[PDB]
Amino acid sequence: NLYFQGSQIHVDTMKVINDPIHGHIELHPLLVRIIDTPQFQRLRYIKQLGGGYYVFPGASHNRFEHSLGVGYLAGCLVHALGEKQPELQISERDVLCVQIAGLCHDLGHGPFSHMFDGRFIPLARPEVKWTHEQGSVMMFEHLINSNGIKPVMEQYGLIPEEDIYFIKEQIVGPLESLWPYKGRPENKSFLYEIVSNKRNGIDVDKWDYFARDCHHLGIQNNFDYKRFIKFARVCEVDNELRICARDKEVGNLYDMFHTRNSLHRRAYQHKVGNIIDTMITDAFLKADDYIEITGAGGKKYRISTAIDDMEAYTKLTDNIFLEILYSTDPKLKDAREILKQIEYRNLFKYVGETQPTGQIKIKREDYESLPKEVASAKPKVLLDVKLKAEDFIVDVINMDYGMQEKNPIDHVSFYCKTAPNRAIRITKNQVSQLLPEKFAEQLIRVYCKKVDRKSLYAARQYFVQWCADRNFTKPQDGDVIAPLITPQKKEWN
Amino acid sequence: TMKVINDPIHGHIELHPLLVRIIDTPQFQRLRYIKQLGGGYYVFPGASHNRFEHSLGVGYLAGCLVHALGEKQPELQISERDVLCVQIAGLCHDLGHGPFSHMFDGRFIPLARPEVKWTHEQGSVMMFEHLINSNGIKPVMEQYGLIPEEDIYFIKEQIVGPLESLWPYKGRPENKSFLYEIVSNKRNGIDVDKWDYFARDCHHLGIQNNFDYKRFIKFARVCEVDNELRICARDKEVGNLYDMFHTRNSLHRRAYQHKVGNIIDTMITDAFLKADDYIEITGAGGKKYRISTAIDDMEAYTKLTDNIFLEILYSTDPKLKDAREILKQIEYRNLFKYVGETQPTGQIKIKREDYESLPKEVASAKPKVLLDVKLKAEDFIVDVINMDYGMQEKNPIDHVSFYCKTAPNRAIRITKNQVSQLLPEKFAEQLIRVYCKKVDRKSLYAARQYFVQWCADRNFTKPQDGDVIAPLITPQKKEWN
Amino acid sequence: TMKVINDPIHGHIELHPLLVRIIDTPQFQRLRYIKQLGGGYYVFPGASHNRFEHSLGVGYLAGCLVHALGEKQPELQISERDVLCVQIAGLCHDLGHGPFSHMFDGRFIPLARPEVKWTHEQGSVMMFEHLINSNGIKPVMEQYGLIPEEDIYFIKEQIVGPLESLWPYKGRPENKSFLYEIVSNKRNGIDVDKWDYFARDCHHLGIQNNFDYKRFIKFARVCEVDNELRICARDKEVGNLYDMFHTRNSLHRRAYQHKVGNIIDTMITDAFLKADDYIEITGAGGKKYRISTAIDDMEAYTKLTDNIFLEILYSTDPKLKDAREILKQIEYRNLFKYVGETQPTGQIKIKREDYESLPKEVASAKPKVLLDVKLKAEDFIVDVINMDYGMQEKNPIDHVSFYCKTAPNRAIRITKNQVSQLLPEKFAEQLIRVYCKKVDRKSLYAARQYFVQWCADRNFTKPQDGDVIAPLITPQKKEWN
Amino acid sequence: NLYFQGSQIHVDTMKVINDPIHGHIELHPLLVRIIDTPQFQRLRYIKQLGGGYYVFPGASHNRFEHSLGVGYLAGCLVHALGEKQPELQISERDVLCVQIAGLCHDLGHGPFSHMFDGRFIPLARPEVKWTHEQGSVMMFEHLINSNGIKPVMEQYGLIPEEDIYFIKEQIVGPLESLWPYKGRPENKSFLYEIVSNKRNGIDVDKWDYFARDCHHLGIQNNFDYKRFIKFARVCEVDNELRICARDKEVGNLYDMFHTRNSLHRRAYQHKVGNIIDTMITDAFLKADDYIEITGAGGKKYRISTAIDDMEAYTKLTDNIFLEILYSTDPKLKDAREILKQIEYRNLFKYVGETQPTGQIKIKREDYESLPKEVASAKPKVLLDVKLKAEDFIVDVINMDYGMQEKNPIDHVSFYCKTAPNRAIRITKNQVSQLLPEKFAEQLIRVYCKKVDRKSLYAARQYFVQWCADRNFTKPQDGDVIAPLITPQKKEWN
Ligand SMILES: Nc1ncnc2c1ncn2[C@H]1C[C@H](O)[C@@H](COP(=O)(O)OP(=O)(O)OP(=O)(O)O)O1
Ligand SMILES: Nc1ncnc2c1ncn2[C@H]1C[C@H](O)[C@@H](COP(=O)(O)OP(=O)(O)OP(=O)(O)O)O1
Ligand SMILES: Nc1ncnc2c1ncn2[C@H]1C[C@H](O)[C@@H](COP(=O)(O)OP(=O)(O)OP(=O)(O)O)O1
Ligand SMILES: [Mg+2]
Ligand SMILES: [Mg+2]
Ligand SMILES: [Mg+2]
Ligand SMILES: [Mg+2]
Repeated sequence: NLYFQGSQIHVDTMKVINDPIHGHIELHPLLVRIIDTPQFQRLRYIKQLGGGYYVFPGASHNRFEHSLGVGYLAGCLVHALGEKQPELQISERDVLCVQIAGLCHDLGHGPFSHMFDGRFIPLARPEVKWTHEQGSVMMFEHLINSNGIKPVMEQYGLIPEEDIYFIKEQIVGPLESLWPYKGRPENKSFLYEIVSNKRNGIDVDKWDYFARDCHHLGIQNNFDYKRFIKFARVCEVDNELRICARDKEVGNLYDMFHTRNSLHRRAYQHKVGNIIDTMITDAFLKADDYIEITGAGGKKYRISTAIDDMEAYTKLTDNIFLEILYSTDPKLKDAREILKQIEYRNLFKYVGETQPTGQIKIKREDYESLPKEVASAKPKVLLDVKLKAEDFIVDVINMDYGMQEKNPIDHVSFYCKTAPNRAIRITKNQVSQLLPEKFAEQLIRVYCKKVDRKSLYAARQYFVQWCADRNFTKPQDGDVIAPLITPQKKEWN
Repeated sequence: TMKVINDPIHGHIELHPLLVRIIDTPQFQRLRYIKQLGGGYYVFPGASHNRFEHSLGVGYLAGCLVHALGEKQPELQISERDVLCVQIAGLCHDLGHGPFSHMFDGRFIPLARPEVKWTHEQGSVMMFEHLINSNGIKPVMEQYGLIPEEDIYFIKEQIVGPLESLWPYKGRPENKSFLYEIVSNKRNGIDVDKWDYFARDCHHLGIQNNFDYKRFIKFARVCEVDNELRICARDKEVGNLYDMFHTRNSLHRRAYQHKVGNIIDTMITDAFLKADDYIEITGAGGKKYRISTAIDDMEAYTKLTDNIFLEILYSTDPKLKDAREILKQIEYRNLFKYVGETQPTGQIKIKREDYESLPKEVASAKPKVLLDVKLKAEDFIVDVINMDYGMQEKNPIDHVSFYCKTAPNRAIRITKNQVSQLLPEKFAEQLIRVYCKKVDRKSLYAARQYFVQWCADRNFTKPQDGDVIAPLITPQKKEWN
Repeated sequence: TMKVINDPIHGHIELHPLLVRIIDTPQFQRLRYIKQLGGGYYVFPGASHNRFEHSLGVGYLAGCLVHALGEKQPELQISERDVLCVQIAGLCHDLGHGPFSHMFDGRFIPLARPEVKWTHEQGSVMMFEHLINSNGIKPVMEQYGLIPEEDIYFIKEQIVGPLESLWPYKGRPENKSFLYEIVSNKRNGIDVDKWDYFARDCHHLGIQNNFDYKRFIKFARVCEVDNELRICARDKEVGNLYDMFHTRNSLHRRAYQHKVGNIIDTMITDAFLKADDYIEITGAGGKKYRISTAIDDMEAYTKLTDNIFLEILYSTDPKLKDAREILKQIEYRNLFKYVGETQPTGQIKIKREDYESLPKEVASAKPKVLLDVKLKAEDFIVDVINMDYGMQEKNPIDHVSFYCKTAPNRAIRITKNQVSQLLPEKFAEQLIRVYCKKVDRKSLYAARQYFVQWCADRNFTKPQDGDVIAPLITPQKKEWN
Repeated sequence: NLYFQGSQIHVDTMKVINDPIHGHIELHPLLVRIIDTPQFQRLRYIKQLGGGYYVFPGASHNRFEHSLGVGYLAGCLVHALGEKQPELQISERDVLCVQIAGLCHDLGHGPFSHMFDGRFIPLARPEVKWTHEQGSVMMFEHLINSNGIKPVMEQYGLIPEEDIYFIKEQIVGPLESLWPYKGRPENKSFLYEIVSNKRNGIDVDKWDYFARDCHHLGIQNNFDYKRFIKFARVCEVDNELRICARDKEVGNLYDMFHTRNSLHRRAYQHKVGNIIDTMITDAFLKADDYIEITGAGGKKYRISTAIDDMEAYTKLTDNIFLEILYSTDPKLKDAREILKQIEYRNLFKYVGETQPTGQIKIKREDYESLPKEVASAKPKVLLDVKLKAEDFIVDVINMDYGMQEKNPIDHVSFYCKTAPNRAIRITKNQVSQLLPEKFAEQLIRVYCKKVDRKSLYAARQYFVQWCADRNFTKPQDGDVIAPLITPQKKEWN
């Protein structure tokens, strides 16, 4: 009922939501429509850090609130770039598409997040190749079709067929195969670098989880994403318009990856968190034949097959842990008993950690053979117990800066104060001599399923002997846990 | 051996092995599956926190306070036994919470089983008893200098208050009265439970906490008050105590009684009610229980957590279709519609006995407006919320003792007029929210007319948006104009 | 070119080159040498912050609010010119502060020059004029689309209010009335200045802020109110606004009116008074000014900052010995002694005209106690503190307009009884603190007897520690018992 | 007036002070007595980060509140060690002595902190060797004697002559020269590791400034000192009782030094902060002949000589900046004009940064010769201006992990869960391959005093040419600031 320039003013109030990390954030009605579906709300029932909650009691947070944050930050970054550089022709349509990709990037996660596609599926169904990102595309497709989203998209200026395609590409990368994308052309290449940056890993997904995980874990975040946004520009690089950082911000970018690595070290790869994820996975494996999840057309699926039907998968969340824990079916007794050991805190025992020494890398193909090697070690120590291959767990962890052996900063372009449209490269030696010499490494953790004092003492001897035999690094506590073993290796002394 | 645990609120805290033994049981770990703020998570997306981590915090703060008092006043004879007993009471105070915490004993049980009188605190005593007996805790307690019979009793008293109908406690004598004021302070509500939840809820909600519990600890002393040794606050800290209760009230206002959070709790409760005949939970000796009867068997109750929401949501049983359909409406965000809020005006108080009659009153209002729809009693929800400073109409600060710089062993009282004229005139009030289950535009417009008419008829306060939502109704009331 | 600056409160903020030009002048940089909380730093060791960084924050928030309003409501026709003018007013609002901020115009100038009527805000207009003229700012303003004559006028109005004795402003018309509500809101005190200092003072003091300014910005709209376009808050945010003023009051209570902070400000003021005849500050055309007369010459005033404290402390001039000796007593922590606090009881208000007569009243009390010492009027300090919600006896929320979800262009009013019965009954009060300059044990004991007797005689409130400090006095008053 | 076991209870209320970093902290009356003196209160008038405030507007904090924090943390650490290990025989006397050393460690700082002994004194008085720590001992001596502290110390169980000596040793290191300390014996060696740890730099001083500087700067701290305290033990190492960290905390210790280095990089060595410190120092140098500060017995001192008299030095604080800025004396016109240029933000212009390339290290002896080298470069670029040696500033910054080329973690001892009284060593390769290869480096910043556009363009050419000539690293913006220079160096391409 008010008018301006002779035309009625239309007042379209967006929803506001209060997030502890980002504060009050506004959700466009199209985003709200996507959010308020069973496919999205599902993420309220999947813990971000999976078994991490059982080590860090503040880590109760779920994928839901992280996804809101990623959607929010994706819009923040696209907006800022467009405000500073109208010549990029960023449209509100582009903004919404990037926000939706941000919201939906995690739709394909399963129970306990990385445990599911990182540990359980590879063991339960070795023949398949599954990733949560592939799952996200499929779940996104299912969300769109089950909830009549396409007309709503059209109502807000989106072109569903192109834009749905574009959203999927942002999530999973090129869907085929030159310019490998179809959703947007090379002059909007920078749009693909926002949600999941496949080129250097600098994206808003990291920015949300650094801040959010830190807030819940009780560890302080030292990366400043807002500063980065302020100094970001888009410049021509090899015929694409790409996001570039201010040159003198290079030190902060090295620190960003250092932070990521510290979070993995301190929290995500915590030795006990990992063994809990291992134990939950074992329980799921023993339950997989007996739990039924109804999918499309009444068809029955298992925990390991629900990934083949998005209707079943919608109902596959951290709830499966409690379904198992609370079950009475005698067929679920073995699975149930593993979860009960978690509750009593009768966990597999951590024996130690070591690393390879040369340019030596342990191949994934050989992971399964490692417990046998440990059990075959011949420690010159008088022991009350003999241990078998099946008593040992050997967990191999690849730690890197996101691009295996490569330095991600070699794949970042920068600009200088005096010529802000000119993209440049900065090499490691131009920055600092105190930076990492290498960008990838492997940690090897060993655990024992026999938890009594005698078995644990024995396990430590087998383990350190195995490290000696393989020319691995001397465990930090080697001289204390295995004083009779460590002298034999003079490379260690 | 003791353990260190990293909590985002309190940082690195040490757990004595006896506490660890209590924590690592099914009865305690259960609290990982019950959200602190229940349906609040569906309004505040940061409120994913569970009772588990809150209970750790309460146990920690209880030890902090008891330790501090003991270090400053060795004459109190606080033993490590006393410290452990207070820590255990802190840990176990919430053991009796059910699915979605306050929703369960606040909304569901009163409706599902009107004949019983159930509180989570009573549940906590029973669950604590079950924890002790099922996990062989008594020998471990003995190993660390506790006297199980006395101390178990003491712990229970700390949780629920005097266990019988003069010094009414048996676990500890009057010279250690201050020990009963730590976990759940029945006299004035100043306790470590509040201190943890202010800080923790604020951290997750995205609202900032303004109360400083550490300051309070620093200024706390124990003084003689009528043959008891009681905790006293420094006199000039009285303003901070009034602010503490103000903070509690702001948290209820902003978050815990959020109009949408409450309607979600209402809807979940409706779903539980429609599921209650059909869900089975196996308890002791294979006996079957229902959601509403699991409170009678701690073995069944152990398996009753927020999981019940998802069991219902994921069910295929046709008998659960109605329950399931309510939860699906939550997911689609098809919620009951908020109509408005009002309060009583005089010294008028709405009695609990009359709550059930209110939707009928609203439906029976006769608004002089032409409407396309007629609404019935069953279309309206009327939610009555008692807001107070924890002791109904009473000022909790009248039940606090203080000490002065010049005579730190002498307990004194401070009255409201000795502090400030800007403090509340009264300490309790009622908020009345009205919602409509019919969500279409025409029903909602009608509901607003019935509501404002009802407010006029009852001499309630004029709704804030009254002139906008019901312009034809508000003129009739000249008390409003 | 614009600059980015990292502030601990607001993070990375952008400064338009015109703002940078204003900031990089002696008149602005001066604020780096004036502590926000004056003597508060001597009680709260984190309160080292200066007016400079607060002014940056206010400028930043002023732009944030104006931008947000403009983005949601293009029909307001907010220009980048308007934005810059509001930002500049935000930056420059505090230019007129003197040494130790509120101590200077609140304590020192009233005592050193009773004939004048000086406020820091008037000072800010004069210093702003001097900044513009001494640094050739007008051409730079023109370069960025400002119209200097009009806009300089507008900026001054934002700072100090209407410049003359119906729409009383000339810088902008009624359709941009909302622009005058941003920096210093004379109508209800809801402005960005408070928002910065709540957050900044809390960060430095070690007290937590509970008001959320960002939420407020999100819910703010501009609506027609009597031919003006004014800022309106969402109706259901009314509780947060009452909390905002409560927070302000708690900050005054806990920090800004701390009894020791105030006595330090008092002592510094005494030192300045004893130094005022002897310190020379060169102003325009080589003329000499004093601490008390530098307010008459902006060139001299530019060089008048907290540095004066150290000039006095480090001086060797025998004429400055008395001033210097007061500051040395601050360093040794030989401060005047706090005797107690009381308030008036009826609708009684102590008039400013009578403040100077109060120490004499205290000294003239006749306590029936045997004392070793007799005290004189000059031994007592009586500090009268007016605590209110910013508009003396008035409720600021009666001067706030709101909007409702269903009609967001329609301004409405909300009354106190529509909100809550737990809110303050009144909105202003007076605290009376009494101190003694004689610090020995016998004098302090005597001072307490005179004080409590005086409270009894005047029917003031019973001091909290009254029965402890003056057990022979308190029984006489049965209103107290 | 209350009694227990027949004896009157004495209630001794400590002062409580609210600090934004540590919260409410209790001050023993002896500490209060030390604090409330002109010598201590002086630290309220000296900014922690000196000229840093002119770049980071939150950095208004002074040495005073930092010193309170260090005193507090020193007591926290000593207390915790004593609570866990009564066998160490830590007395309340020991605790107070460590707290006092913590409070007083910074007493010798001058105007703008590190600017004074780092920049000004070396230039104003090259013949002397002055450090703030030496100053702290002298000021501490002066504080004790001027305020009658010794009797108060005795009253609280201290033995002044021994303990004053001990406090001084904690501050400055061994006062002479086997066990080189006299204040305490080898069995209390760990007490010397608390305030200023001369062996590996792990001390409470760092812990306070990380947290405090971060709070004021608007940068987030990622080191957790409370965690460290929880895991600290004292163990026998080579006949001393020394502080040891839990073995698995080694990663956190590497991160602690990384944090220190990031704070230097981001804040303390900020290129503009440093040039402001340089300009203030220049102003002090031009004022030094004309400012008089009265010391003991009425003797007159200068800014550069006040370090010889603690009575004069007591009155030498950041106030000297404003005395100069506000002066009217024509003799101070040159000094005053430099400070006025700071206020107008007419600063010397930053030209660029480079590093040495080989095992090459620039010696301190050659610092003064560097501007001349830059001016002597012969860039093949057509320029409107010729620049002289005196137009250039060359600032050489040594960045390291606190022990020059050494790895501080090689000087840390650890303990293991299974044998908590046994000290062990952990080597770099036992931890991670992603850690620094080197632990020290030099940054070279160049600035120009001529600020016009033409001089700055020229300065950039001279600078990059100089980098080429010396085989220094290619400046990050080299190709942008000096496109005609960078091609000549093929080591750069
Ligand atoms: N007073 C408050 N302070 C901080 N956050 C709040 C407050 N009240 C609610 N929130 C949170 C909860 C939500 O995440 C978000 C929005 O809540 P709110 O504004 O109450 O939305 P709503 O949908 O209930 O109101 P409406 O639909 O009437 O606008 O802010
Ligand atoms: N580097 C870290 N920084 C902060 N918190 C941590 C770190 N590592 C672990 N945590 C958290 C997780 C837990 O809540 C708590 C205890 O972890 P941790 O010290 O790893 O115990 P642990 O039981 O695995 O080791 P151990 O049994 O060998 O002492 O600290
Ligand atoms: N790495 C950092 N992280 C956080 N804050 C920083 C960092 N570096 C500098 N700051 C702060 C100091 C200032 O308040 C603000 C601007 O600093 P900076 O970006 O260094 O500007 P500058 O003026 O020195 O660089 P230039 O002129 O080359 O853009 O940011
Ligand atoms: Mg809503
Ligand atoms: Mg452990
Ligand atoms: Mg710059
Ligand atoms: Mg005091």
